[PDB]
Amino acid sequence: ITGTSTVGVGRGVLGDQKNINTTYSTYYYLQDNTRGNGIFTYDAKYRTTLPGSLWADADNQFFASYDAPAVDAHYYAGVTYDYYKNVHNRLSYDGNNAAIRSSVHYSQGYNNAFWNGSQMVYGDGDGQTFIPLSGGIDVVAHELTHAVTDYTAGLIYQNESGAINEAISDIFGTLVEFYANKNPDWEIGEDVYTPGISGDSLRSMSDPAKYGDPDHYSKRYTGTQDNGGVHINSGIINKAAYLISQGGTHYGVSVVGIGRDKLGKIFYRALTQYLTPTSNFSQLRAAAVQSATDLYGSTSQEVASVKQAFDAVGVK
Ligand SMILES: [Ca+2]
Ligand SMILES: [Ca+2]
Ligand SMILES: [Ca+2]
Ligand SMILES: [Cl-]
Ligand SMILES: [Cl-]
Ligand SMILES: [Cl-]
Ligand SMILES: [Cl-]
Ligand SMILES: [Zn+2]
Ligand SMILES: [Zn+2]
Ligand SMILES: [Zn+2]
Ligand SMILES: [Zn+2]
Ligand SMILES: [Zn+2]
Repeated sequence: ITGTSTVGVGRGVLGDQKNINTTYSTYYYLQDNTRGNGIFTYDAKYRTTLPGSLWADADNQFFASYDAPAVDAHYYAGVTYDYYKNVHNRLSYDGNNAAIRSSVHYSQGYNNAFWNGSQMVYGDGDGQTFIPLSGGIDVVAHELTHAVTDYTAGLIYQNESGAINEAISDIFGTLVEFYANKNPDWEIGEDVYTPGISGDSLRSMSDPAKYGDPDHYSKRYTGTQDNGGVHINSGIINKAAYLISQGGTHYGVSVVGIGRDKLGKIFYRALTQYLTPTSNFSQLRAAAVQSATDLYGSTSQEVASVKQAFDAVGVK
Protein backbone atom coordinates (compact mmCIF):
# COMPACT_ATOMS: atom_id res chain seq x y z
CA ILE A 1 0.00 0.00 0.00
CA THR A 2 0.94 3.72 -0.09
CA GLY A 3 1.72 5.60 3.09
CA THR A 4 4.24 7.01 5.53
CA SER A 5 7.13 4.89 6.77
CA THR A 6 6.87 4.44 10.54
CA VAL A 7 8.59 2.47 13.27
CA GLY A 8 6.46 0.33 15.56
CA VAL A 9 7.47 -1.70 18.56
CA GLY A 10 6.44 -5.20 19.47
CA ARG A 11 7.29 -8.49 21.01
CA GLY A 12 8.03 -11.62 19.04
CA VAL A 13 7.16 -15.22 19.74
CA LEU A 14 9.72 -15.51 22.54
CA GLY A 15 8.57 -12.27 24.21
CA ASP A 16 11.60 -10.27 23.07
CA GLN A 17 10.91 -6.63 22.25
CA LYS A 18 12.03 -5.23 18.93
CA ASN A 19 11.23 -2.33 16.65
CA ILE A 20 9.66 -3.07 13.30
CA ASN A 21 9.35 -1.11 10.11
CA THR A 22 5.71 -0.36 9.39
CA THR A 23 3.69 1.81 7.03
CA TYR A 24 0.98 4.21 8.24
CA SER A 25 -2.25 4.66 6.25
CA THR A 26 -5.22 4.87 8.66
CA TYR A 27 -3.74 1.70 10.21
CA TYR A 28 -0.11 0.73 10.73
CA TYR A 29 0.75 -2.06 8.30
CA LEU A 30 3.50 -4.66 8.43
CA GLN A 31 5.04 -3.18 5.32
CA ASP A 32 8.74 -2.24 5.53
CA ASN A 33 9.69 0.22 2.81
CA THR A 34 13.33 0.52 3.92
CA ARG A 35 14.51 -2.72 2.30
CA GLY A 36 14.46 -3.44 -1.40
CA ASN A 37 10.99 -3.39 -2.87
CA GLY A 38 9.47 -3.94 0.56
CA ILE A 39 8.94 -6.64 3.15
CA PHE A 40 5.23 -7.46 3.49
CA THR A 41 3.68 -9.62 6.19
CA TYR A 42 0.19 -11.10 6.00
CA ASP A 43 -2.37 -12.65 8.33
CA ALA A 44 -3.63 -15.97 6.99
CA LYS A 45 -6.23 -16.11 9.80
CA TYR A 46 -5.89 -19.90 10.30
CA ARG A 47 -6.91 -20.54 6.68
CA THR A 48 -4.83 -22.28 4.01
CA THR A 49 -5.50 -19.69 1.31
CA LEU A 50 -2.57 -17.38 0.64
CA PRO A 51 -1.36 -14.82 1.23
CA GLY A 52 -4.29 -13.57 3.33
CA SER A 53 -4.59 -9.95 4.50
CA LEU A 54 -1.74 -7.46 4.77
CA TRP A 55 -1.26 -7.17 8.51
CA ALA A 56 -2.96 -4.06 9.99
CA ASP A 57 -2.67 -2.74 13.57
CA ALA A 58 -4.42 0.24 15.17
CA ASP A 59 -1.63 1.65 17.34
CA ASN A 60 1.75 0.47 15.94
CA GLN A 61 2.25 -1.59 19.10
CA PHE A 62 2.47 -5.36 18.59
CA PHE A 63 2.49 -6.84 22.08
CA ALA A 64 -0.55 -9.10 21.74
CA SER A 65 0.01 -12.84 21.57
CA TYR A 66 -1.70 -12.96 18.15
CA ASP A 67 0.82 -10.35 16.90
CA ALA A 68 3.95 -12.24 17.93
CA PRO A 69 4.35 -14.51 14.85
CA ALA A 70 3.80 -11.57 12.50
CA VAL A 71 6.43 -9.47 14.35
CA ASP A 72 9.07 -12.18 13.94
CA ALA A 73 8.22 -13.14 10.35
CA HIS A 74 8.48 -9.47 9.47
CA TYR A 75 11.57 -8.61 11.48
CA TYR A 76 13.55 -11.73 10.59
CA ALA A 77 12.72 -11.33 6.91
CA GLY A 78 14.37 -7.90 7.20
CA VAL A 79 17.40 -9.31 8.99
CA THR A 80 17.77 -12.06 6.37
CA TYR A 81 17.54 -9.37 3.67
CA ASP A 82 20.22 -7.36 5.50
CA TYR A 83 22.55 -10.36 5.76
CA TYR A 84 22.49 -11.30 2.10
CA LYS A 85 22.76 -7.64 1.02
CA ASN A 86 25.43 -6.46 3.46
CA VAL A 87 27.50 -9.64 3.47
CA HIS A 88 27.13 -10.98 -0.09
CA ASN A 89 25.85 -7.96 -2.05
CA ARG A 90 22.75 -9.98 -2.93
CA LEU A 91 19.55 -7.94 -3.25
CA SER A 92 16.76 -10.14 -1.88
CA TYR A 93 16.37 -13.77 -2.84
CA ASP A 94 16.20 -13.26 -6.62
CA GLY A 95 19.04 -10.74 -6.67
CA ASN A 96 16.59 -8.08 -7.96
CA ASN A 97 15.09 -6.81 -4.69
CA ALA A 98 11.91 -8.83 -5.15
CA ALA A 99 9.42 -8.17 -2.39
CA ILE A 100 9.65 -10.62 0.50
CA ARG A 101 6.09 -11.69 1.40
CA SER A 102 5.28 -13.80 4.50
CA SER A 103 2.01 -15.25 5.82
CA VAL A 104 1.63 -16.24 9.47
CA HIS A 105 -1.17 -18.11 11.26
CA TYR A 106 -1.29 -20.55 8.34
CA SER A 107 -3.82 -23.30 8.98
CA GLN A 108 -4.30 -24.74 12.49
CA GLY A 109 -1.78 -26.59 14.63
CA TYR A 110 0.48 -26.71 11.56
CA ASN A 111 3.97 -27.92 12.53
CA ASN A 112 5.90 -26.50 9.61
CA ALA A 113 7.05 -23.45 7.67
CA PHE A 114 8.09 -23.26 4.04
CA TRP A 115 9.07 -21.13 1.10
CA ASN A 116 6.41 -22.00 -1.49
CA GLY A 117 8.14 -20.50 -4.56
CA SER A 118 6.63 -17.03 -4.15
CA GLN A 119 6.39 -16.40 -0.39
CA MET A 120 7.09 -17.61 3.13
CA VAL A 121 4.35 -19.53 4.98
CA TYR A 122 4.45 -20.15 8.76
CA GLY A 123 2.30 -22.42 10.83
CA ASP A 124 1.72 -21.72 14.48
CA GLY A 125 2.67 -25.22 15.57
CA ASP A 126 0.51 -27.37 17.86
CA GLY A 127 2.13 -26.06 21.03
CA GLN A 128 3.92 -29.36 21.69
CA THR A 129 6.25 -30.07 18.76
CA PHE A 130 6.44 -26.39 17.73
CA ILE A 131 5.44 -22.90 18.73
CA PRO A 132 4.92 -20.41 15.85
CA LEU A 133 7.77 -21.18 13.51
CA SER A 134 8.62 -17.59 12.55
CA GLY A 135 10.01 -17.33 16.07
CA GLY A 136 13.16 -19.06 14.80
CA ILE A 137 15.41 -16.78 12.72
CA ASP A 138 17.28 -19.86 11.45
CA VAL A 139 13.97 -21.33 10.17
CA VAL A 140 13.10 -18.06 8.43
CA ALA A 141 16.54 -17.81 6.83
CA HIS A 142 16.77 -21.55 6.08
CA GLU A 143 13.59 -21.33 4.04
CA LEU A 144 14.44 -18.04 2.35
CA THR A 145 17.77 -19.60 1.42
CA HIS A 146 15.90 -22.29 -0.54
CA ALA A 147 14.66 -19.40 -2.73
CA VAL A 148 18.25 -18.22 -3.11
CA THR A 149 19.27 -21.73 -4.13
CA ASP A 150 16.34 -22.00 -6.57
CA TYR A 151 17.48 -18.75 -8.26
CA THR A 152 21.15 -19.72 -8.43
CA ALA A 153 22.34 -23.34 -8.50
CA GLY A 154 18.90 -24.92 -8.91
CA LEU A 155 19.93 -27.94 -6.84
CA ILE A 156 17.44 -30.81 -7.31
CA TYR A 157 15.63 -31.66 -4.07
CA GLN A 158 16.48 -35.32 -3.89
CA ASN A 159 19.45 -37.60 -3.13
CA GLU A 160 22.86 -35.93 -2.72
CA SER A 161 21.95 -32.71 -4.55
CA GLY A 162 18.94 -32.37 -2.28
CA ALA A 163 21.08 -32.96 0.80
CA ILE A 164 23.42 -30.20 -0.37
CA ASN A 165 20.32 -28.07 -0.92
CA GLU A 166 19.21 -28.59 2.69
CA ALA A 167 22.74 -28.12 4.05
CA ILE A 168 23.06 -24.80 2.20
CA SER A 169 19.86 -23.69 3.87
CA ASP A 170 21.10 -24.83 7.29
CA ILE A 171 24.48 -23.08 6.73
CA PHE A 172 23.05 -19.70 5.76
CA GLY A 173 20.14 -20.02 8.20
CA THR A 174 22.78 -20.37 10.90
CA LEU A 175 24.97 -17.62 9.46
CA VAL A 176 21.97 -15.26 9.49
CA GLU A 177 21.40 -16.28 13.13
CA PHE A 178 25.01 -15.37 13.99
CA TYR A 179 24.84 -12.17 11.96
CA ALA A 180 21.68 -11.10 13.82
CA ASN A 181 23.41 -11.97 17.10
CA LYS A 182 20.15 -13.65 18.09
CA ASN A 183 21.23 -16.32 20.55
CA PRO A 184 23.39 -17.99 17.90
CA ASP A 185 24.39 -21.66 17.81
CA TRP A 186 24.92 -24.45 15.28
CA GLU A 187 21.53 -26.02 16.07
CA ILE A 188 18.50 -25.69 13.78
CA GLY A 189 15.11 -24.64 15.05
CA GLU A 190 15.99 -24.61 18.76
CA ASP A 191 13.94 -21.45 19.34
CA VAL A 192 10.61 -22.98 18.22
CA TYR A 193 10.99 -26.73 18.67
CA THR A 194 9.50 -28.54 21.73
CA PRO A 195 8.81 -25.73 24.24
CA GLY A 196 8.53 -28.42 26.94
CA ILE A 197 12.08 -29.75 26.33
CA SER A 198 15.08 -27.48 26.69
CA GLY A 199 18.43 -27.92 24.97
CA ASP A 200 17.18 -29.78 21.87
CA SER A 201 16.49 -28.85 18.23
CA LEU A 202 15.63 -30.35 14.86
CA ARG A 203 19.26 -31.18 14.13
CA SER A 204 22.80 -30.20 15.05
CA MET A 205 25.42 -29.03 12.56
CA SER A 206 28.26 -29.32 15.10
CA ASP A 207 27.32 -32.87 16.12
CA PRO A 208 24.71 -34.34 13.75
CA ALA A 209 24.94 -37.68 15.55
CA LYS A 210 23.36 -36.08 18.65
CA TYR A 211 19.99 -36.64 16.92
CA GLY A 212 21.02 -39.71 14.92
CA ASP A 213 22.03 -38.03 11.66
CA PRO A 214 25.16 -39.05 9.70
CA ASP A 215 28.38 -37.08 10.21
CA HIS A 216 30.44 -39.05 7.70
CA TYR A 217 29.86 -40.18 4.12
CA SER A 218 30.23 -43.85 5.09
CA LYS A 219 27.08 -43.45 7.22
CA ARG A 220 25.04 -41.84 4.45
CA TYR A 221 21.37 -42.82 4.19
CA THR A 222 20.56 -44.69 0.99
CA GLY A 223 16.81 -45.28 1.40
CA THR A 224 14.03 -43.53 -0.52
CA GLN A 225 12.20 -41.81 2.36
CA ASP A 226 12.69 -38.06 2.83
CA ASN A 227 13.33 -37.79 -0.94
CA GLY A 228 16.49 -39.84 -0.60
CA GLY A 229 17.38 -38.51 2.88
CA VAL A 230 17.73 -34.83 2.09
CA HIS A 231 17.17 -33.82 5.74
CA ILE A 232 19.35 -36.72 6.95
CA ASN A 233 22.42 -36.70 4.72
CA SER A 234 22.67 -32.91 5.09
CA GLY A 235 24.47 -33.60 8.39
CA ILE A 236 27.55 -34.74 6.44
CA ILE A 237 27.87 -31.33 4.78
CA ASN A 238 26.71 -29.40 7.84
CA LYS A 239 29.50 -31.00 9.91
CA ALA A 240 32.02 -30.11 7.19
CA ALA A 241 30.78 -26.49 7.25
CA TYR A 242 31.01 -26.42 11.06
CA LEU A 243 34.57 -27.77 10.90
CA ILE A 244 35.62 -25.23 8.28
CA SER A 245 34.39 -22.39 10.49
CA GLN A 246 35.22 -23.55 14.00
CA GLY A 247 37.88 -26.19 13.51
CA GLY A 248 38.21 -29.40 15.43
CA THR A 249 39.22 -33.02 15.03
CA HIS A 250 36.68 -35.38 13.48
CA TYR A 251 37.34 -39.10 12.88
CA GLY A 252 41.00 -38.38 13.56
CA VAL A 253 41.26 -35.58 10.96
CA SER A 254 42.32 -32.22 12.35
CA VAL A 255 40.72 -29.16 10.75
CA VAL A 256 42.09 -25.64 11.24
CA GLY A 257 39.05 -23.38 11.61
CA ILE A 258 38.91 -20.20 9.52
CA GLY A 259 35.77 -18.57 10.96
CA ARG A 260 32.16 -17.96 9.94
CA ASP A 261 32.68 -15.07 7.53
CA LYS A 262 35.09 -17.08 5.41
CA LEU A 263 32.84 -20.15 5.56
CA GLY A 264 30.02 -17.98 4.29
CA LYS A 265 32.12 -16.44 1.52
CA ILE A 266 33.38 -19.83 0.32
CA PHE A 267 29.97 -21.52 0.28
CA TYR A 268 28.16 -18.50 -1.18
CA ARG A 269 30.67 -18.46 -4.02
CA ALA A 270 30.30 -22.22 -4.48
CA LEU A 271 26.50 -21.92 -4.54
CA THR A 272 26.32 -19.03 -7.02
CA GLN A 273 29.36 -19.72 -9.26
CA TYR A 274 29.92 -23.45 -9.40
CA LEU A 275 27.09 -25.66 -8.18
CA THR A 276 24.57 -27.02 -10.71
CA PRO A 277 21.24 -28.81 -10.35
CA THR A 278 22.80 -32.30 -10.00
CA SER A 279 25.96 -31.46 -7.99
CA ASN A 280 26.93 -34.32 -5.70
CA PHE A 281 29.00 -34.21 -2.49
CA SER A 282 32.33 -34.74 -4.30
CA GLN A 283 31.48 -31.93 -6.72
CA LEU A 284 30.56 -29.71 -3.77
CA ARG A 285 34.01 -30.33 -2.28
CA ALA A 286 35.59 -29.34 -5.59
CA ALA A 287 33.36 -26.28 -5.85
CA ALA A 288 34.29 -25.24 -2.30
CA VAL A 289 38.01 -25.83 -2.92
CA GLN A 290 37.87 -23.82 -6.15
CA SER A 291 35.88 -21.07 -4.40
CA ALA A 292 38.47 -20.85 -1.62
CA THR A 293 41.19 -20.84 -4.29
CA ASP A 294 39.49 -17.95 -6.10
CA LEU A 295 39.14 -15.97 -2.86
CA TYR A 296 42.32 -16.78 -0.91
CA GLY A 297 44.81 -18.44 -3.27
CA SER A 298 45.77 -22.03 -4.05
CA THR A 299 48.38 -22.15 -1.25
CA SER A 300 46.15 -20.50 1.36
CA GLN A 301 45.21 -21.88 4.75
CA GLU A 302 41.56 -21.46 3.73
CA VAL A 303 42.00 -23.96 0.87
CA ALA A 304 43.86 -26.38 3.12
CA SER A 305 41.12 -26.14 5.74
CA VAL A 306 38.33 -26.82 3.23
CA LYS A 307 40.18 -29.97 2.14
CA GLN A 308 40.73 -31.06 5.73
CA ALA A 309 37.02 -30.65 6.52
CA PHE A 310 35.78 -32.69 3.56
CA ASP A 311 38.43 -35.30 4.36
CA ALA A 312 37.12 -35.43 7.93
CA VAL A 313 33.56 -36.25 6.73
CA GLY A 314 34.79 -38.76 4.18
CA VAL A 315 34.05 -36.81 1.00
CA LYS A 316 36.75 -37.02 -1.69
CA1 LIG B 1 -1.57 -2.90 18.39
CA1 LIG C 1 19.98 -22.10 15.47
CA1 LIG D 1 12.89 -27.46 22.78
CL1 LIG E 1 31.95 -32.21 17.89
CL1 LIG F 1 31.40 -35.59 16.02
CL1 LIG G 1 34.67 -30.56 16.40
CL1 LIG H 1 34.91 -37.15 16.10
ZN1 LIG I 1 14.91 -27.02 3.88
ZN1 LIG J 1 19.92 -19.99 18.38
ZN1 LIG K 1 12.75 -29.10 5.37
ZN1 LIG L 1 33.56 -35.53 15.39
ZN1 LIG M 1 33.26 -32.25 16.17
